[PDB]
Amino acid sequence: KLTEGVNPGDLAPRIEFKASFHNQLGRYTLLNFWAAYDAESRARNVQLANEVNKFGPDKIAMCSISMDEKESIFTETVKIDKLDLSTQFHEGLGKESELYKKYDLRKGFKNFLINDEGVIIAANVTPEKLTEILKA
Ligand SMILES: [Cl-]
Repeated sequence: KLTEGVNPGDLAPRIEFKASFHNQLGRYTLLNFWAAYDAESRARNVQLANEVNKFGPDKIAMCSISMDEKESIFTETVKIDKLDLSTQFHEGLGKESELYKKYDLRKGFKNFLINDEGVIIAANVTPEKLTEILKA
């Protein structure tokens, strides 16, 4: 019935490097990929993180993964952007990581709304659409 992939209805590829997507609390995960070198992904990251702050930890968890190779670039950027450090993660291998290939990030930085069963229910959600989805 299910298949691993990056399309809605697929099982999101597991992130090893980490608290699971699956849970028994009905909690959803906003998985977001960005990098300081991609201006657009960086601005979407700030807007999404501030939207998630409108909801409780029980409803949604944000998992933002930076694909910048340098840890100092990730640290400085997250500090400048004033984002909740509990939701900001760093994949040090960047383009060379298995994650980058698994989420087809060569096609561009993307986000995924994953349900409590680890299934992608939405892709490239806007802050506005994320709120409309979480309130229904
Ligand atoms: Cl996972």
